[PDB]
Amino acid sequence: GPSVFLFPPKPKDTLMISRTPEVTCVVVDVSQEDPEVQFNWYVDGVEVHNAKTKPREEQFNSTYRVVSVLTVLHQDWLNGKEYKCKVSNKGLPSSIEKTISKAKGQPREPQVYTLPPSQEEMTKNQVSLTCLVKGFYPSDIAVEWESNGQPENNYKTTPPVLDSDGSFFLYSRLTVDKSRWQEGNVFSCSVMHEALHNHYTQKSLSLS
Repeated sequence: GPSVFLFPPKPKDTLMISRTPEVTCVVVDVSQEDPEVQFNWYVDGVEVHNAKTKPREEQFNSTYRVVSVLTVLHQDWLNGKEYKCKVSNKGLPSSIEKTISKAKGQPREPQVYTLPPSQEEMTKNQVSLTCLVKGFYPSDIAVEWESNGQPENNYKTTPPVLDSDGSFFLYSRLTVDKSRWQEGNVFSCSVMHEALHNHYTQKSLSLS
């Protein structure tokens, strides 16, 4: 039969009040002849009705795909409430249910360190600025870079990695022209996480 997948919101969306965290329920392998797909949502057991459901969409393997999107309350997601998507077809009683929630467990605050380029990289045209982020729980987290009050784009961040003590760590690498680093520019690694004061902290880095 069909398959259902339930996806959490983005960490950044849950941590900033101004953004719109959403839980997404995706049904694949729907058949043309299947009666209209229906979605019931529950939040900690209670049915709710603000979900937006998109009309079904043909995939190339001759199946259909259906998505229902539930806007969630930041506080609720962070409080560890359980979102349940229940999926069925208009007429038949059979249904499929899926449940998701934030990771359970004592949250830990991330320590954020900045590392300048290795002296050995200094001979190249571009250098790597490193941001180590360690000791955090849960793994849901967001890392960004900026400079001169404007976002930097040329960075990549590793996935969270599980440490011995059950916390997570990761690295972020911002690549910049040597000429920009030694002119004395300040670069900032920004980290967003539920255990940080105001869900936010920032650590800066320039040539010493």
